[PDB]
Amino acid sequence: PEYDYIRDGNAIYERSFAIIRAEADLSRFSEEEADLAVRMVHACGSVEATRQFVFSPDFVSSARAALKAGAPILCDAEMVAHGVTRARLPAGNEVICTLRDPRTPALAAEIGNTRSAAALKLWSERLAGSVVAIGNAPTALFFLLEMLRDGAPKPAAILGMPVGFVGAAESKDALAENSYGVPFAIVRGRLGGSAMTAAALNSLARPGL
Amino acid sequence: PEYDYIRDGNAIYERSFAIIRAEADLSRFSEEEADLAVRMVHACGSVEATRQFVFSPDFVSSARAALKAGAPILCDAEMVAHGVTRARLPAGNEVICTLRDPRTPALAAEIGNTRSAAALKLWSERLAGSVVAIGNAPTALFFLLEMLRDGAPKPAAILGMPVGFVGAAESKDALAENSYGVPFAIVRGRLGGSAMTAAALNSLARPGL
Ligand SMILES: C/C1=C2/N[C@@](C)([C@@H]3N=C(/C(C)=C4N=C(/C=C5N=C1[C@@](C)(CC(=O)O)[C@@H]\5CCC(=O)O)C(C)(C)[C@H]\4CCC(=O)O)[C@](C)(CCC(=O)O)[C@H]3CC(=O)O)[C@@](C)(CC(=O)O)[C@@H]2CCC(=O)O
Ligand SMILES: C/C1=C2/N[C@@](C)([C@@H]3N=C(/C(C)=C4N=C(/C=C5N=C1[C@@](C)(CC(=O)O)[C@@H]\5CCC(=O)O)C(C)(C)[C@H]\4CCC(=O)O)[C@](C)(CCC(=O)O)[C@H]3CC(=O)O)[C@@](C)(CC(=O)O)[C@@H]2CCC(=O)O
Repeated sequence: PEYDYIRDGNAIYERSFAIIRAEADLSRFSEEEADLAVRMVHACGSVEATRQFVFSPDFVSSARAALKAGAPILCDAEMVAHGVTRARLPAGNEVICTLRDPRTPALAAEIGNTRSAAALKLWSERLAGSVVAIGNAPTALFFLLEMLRDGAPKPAAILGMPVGFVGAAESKDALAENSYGVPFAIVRGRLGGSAMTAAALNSLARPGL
Repeated sequence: PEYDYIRDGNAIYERSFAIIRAEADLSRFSEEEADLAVRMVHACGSVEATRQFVFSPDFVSSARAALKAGAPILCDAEMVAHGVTRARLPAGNEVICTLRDPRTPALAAEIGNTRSAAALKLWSERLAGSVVAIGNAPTALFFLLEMLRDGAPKPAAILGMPVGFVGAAESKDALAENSYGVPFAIVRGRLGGSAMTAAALNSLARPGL
């Protein structure tokens, strides 16, 4: 056979974002949130995810604000962390994920949680005005919420986009319910994911393409 | 507030796979393919993806066959590669991805393709009975198909699960149309993804949990 497919990524990129814009309904989204929406949709191939996207009044502004002023991303997974295209970061923003950190399994044990959650303890001195990215683990999100309630230092924003069938749904609305003084963004419901999260990060740290 | 969420991953894992089995329709799937289906669904939070899953008669058998006999996974992305839980691999199967390889951008240039595709050239001496994993890039899939047509050495199987709005759809059915003598597995349509792919890999390299 003779394959007549496109071999130019930017071309691909151009017609990809194009097809999407042409299909996803992005009306209620802020000219800036939209960007977020479309790559998110891009990364997942689902034009409907948009249905669940939810950004606190100033989420984009304040995170894009911070991700621009240097603020570190704190990924709950590594898929997410490896979805962030360094080449697109405003100011070499750190993509941190202590999931596979040597002391997380033990923090999980003594405190009684999950690696993804205990991991947040290693975040202890990096919450300060940062952009949290949890696109894989709701316990992490719930744990992050307790910290805050118990006198913790509010991050710059909170990407509550973990994906799941157990706990993700609640963790996320809980973020929305009482986010202890910080903006958020979540994909309410079961949907979420490293791709969408990273995609969202990618959108934030640099609009368009 | 007082959060009453579950902090035990295996518990989470137990009720996650449980909720799914309880919701996804897995009838036409092979008792073994099913496993694949459910984690895939797990990784994405979409019970419907199953609708698009498609495995060539012997895909599972021959890849699980190979992934068991040592056969290397050749990831087209790094998200996918970082979704493979080493802890679950049959025999330390290599998770290879030459996307971020120093010579790919140049292979893309001289031959006129995309990194993800030219990258496959670095696969040249690893196609031999291997399990290809393309959960991010259809040009890679199309390119892989040309190689085969032009006298290339058939991989052990082919995970045609790239996700996309341009080319992914065709690349995938093309895999199905003429896969040059090798089994496949694709998520027909736009859906696919590193998670689902990796999830699928994870399922293959070790059933259940
Ligand atoms: C960043 C990125 C890249 N994608 C590449 C691989 C690019 N993708 C592709 C595709 C078809 C695609 N991509 C995707 C997603 C993401 N892709 C992304 C993400 C994070 C974008 C977002 O949503 O924010 C998202 C996955 C979120 C995460 O996993 O967390 C889709 C799955 C949606 C897919 C679909 C396109 C379509 O068919 O419409 C390309 C065009 C080729 C494959 C093919 O044609 O089949 C490739 C570049 C090249 O090879 O020249 C990459 C190296 C591109 C670049 O040069 O800028 C860059 C990583 C740079 C680096 O290593 O730092
Ligand atoms: C492998 C894996 C892990 N997931 C962990 C992080 C585990 N997940 C979780 C979740 C809530 C989840 N997970 C997911 C997916 C995958 N998860 C996977 C994948 C690849 C499974 C598959 O589909 O094949 C898939 C993502 C495919 C890819 O990205 O390519 C979902 C997104 C579906 C999510 C949903 C669960 C639910 O709510 O129903 C756990 C339970 C905690 C977070 C929370 O409760 O909020 C965590 C372990 C722990 O902390 O004890 C991990 C370390 C688990 C382990 O110990 O075995 C292991 C990686 C080991 C390693 O580092 O090698």
